[PDB]
Amino acid sequence: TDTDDAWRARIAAHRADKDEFLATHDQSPIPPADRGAFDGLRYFDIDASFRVAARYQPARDPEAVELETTRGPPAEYTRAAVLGFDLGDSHHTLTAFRVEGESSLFVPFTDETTDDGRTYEHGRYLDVDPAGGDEVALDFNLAYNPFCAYGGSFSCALPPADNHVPAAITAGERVD
Amino acid sequence: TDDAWRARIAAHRADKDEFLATHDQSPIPPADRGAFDGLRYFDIDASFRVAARYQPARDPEAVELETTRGPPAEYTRAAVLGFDLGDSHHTLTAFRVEGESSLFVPFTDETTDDGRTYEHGRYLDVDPAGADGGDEVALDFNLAYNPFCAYGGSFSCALPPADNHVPAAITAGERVDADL
Ligand code: EMC
Ligand code: EMC
Ligand code: NA
Ligand code: NA
Repeated sequence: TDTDDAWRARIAAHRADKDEFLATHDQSPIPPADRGAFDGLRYFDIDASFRVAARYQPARDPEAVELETTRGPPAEYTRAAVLGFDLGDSHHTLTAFRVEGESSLFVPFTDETTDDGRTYEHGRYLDVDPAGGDEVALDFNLAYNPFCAYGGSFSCALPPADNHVPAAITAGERVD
Repeated sequence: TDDAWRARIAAHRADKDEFLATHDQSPIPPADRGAFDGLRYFDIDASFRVAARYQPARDPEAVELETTRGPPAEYTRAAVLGFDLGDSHHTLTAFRVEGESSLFVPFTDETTDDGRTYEHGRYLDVDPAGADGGDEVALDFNLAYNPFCAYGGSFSCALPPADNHVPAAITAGERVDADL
C-alpha cells in the first residue's frame, strides 16, 4: 500500500512536529536559554537508499548487558537481536537492544559521518519495531540524536564499538 | 633570582616533553608519540607570577565538577584565591583533592575564548601549606598546564567551574596550536 509520497510525508510530518516540541514545549530537551534562538533540527535530505530491509536474528538466550552513558552509571539493556543488512555493496550487522517497558528495539550506532563530524560525535539512535524473526525495516532517515546533543545535561546511552557501521550514513539527523 | 626560577621552569618543561615523548604511561596516544614534537608554551613572563591572597573556606564543602566523560568529579571547596592581573582584581576557587597535598585550581581565561590555549581550560596546582587567611600564596600561571584530554586520549578530566573564568588574556604557561 505505502506510496513513496506517503512515506516522505510521514517523515516530513515527524521532523516538523519534533521541531515544534523542541522549540516550544516545557519538557523540550533544548535548554530554555537556547529555545528562543532554536531554528529546527538539521537533517540530511530523505534518501531511499538508506531505507533498507534488515534480516532479524534474535538472541538465542537474551542477555543482560550494559552500555556506558555520557554522565552516569552504565545503563542496563537486554541484547535482543542482530540486525543484518546491506548498504550499497557492503553487508553490515548491528546489535539491537530491548529496553524495559518500551516495545521498540533500541539501536544506537555510529558511522563514518560520526567520524568526519557531519553527525553527532557520540553517535545516533534508531528505533526498530521487532513485531513480530524474519525481516524488519531499517530506515536510517529516522536516525535521531541523543538528548545530550542539545546542550542540556542528560546522561545518554553510548553505542557499543561493535555498532559502528563502516559507511557514510547520509540520512537522518545531522549537526550543522 | 628570576634565573633559578626560569631555569627550574625550563627544566620542568623539558623533562615533561621527555616523559610524554618516550614513556609508556604518556598521555600522548601511542599512535602519535613518534610524531610528537613537544608541548607548546608562552614564554616565561614574571608578570604572570602573582601573589595571591589565600581565603580558606570556613566550612569546606563537598562539591562536584563536570568532567569531559563519565560522572561528575568530587572535590572539596577549600579556598578562594584573590589576586591582581594586572590592573584588575580576580578570584579563583581552589579545590582539595583526596590524597594530593596541592590544591587543584582549574580555570579558563580569554586565551580559552580566543583559541590560543586549550578549549576546556587549564589547570594550576597551588601549594596551600601552611597559609592562613589572608596569607599570600604564589599563583604562577607560567605553570598552567593542560588536562590529559588535550592530547587526544579519551580521558575523564574535570572541567573548570564557571566562576573560575579569569576575564583576561593569560599569556603564560601551556598553549595549543589551533591549526592542528
Ligand atoms: C537520549 C536519551 Hg538521554
Ligand atoms: C588531567 C586529568 Hg584526566
Ligand atoms: Na534522544
Ligand atoms: Na593534566
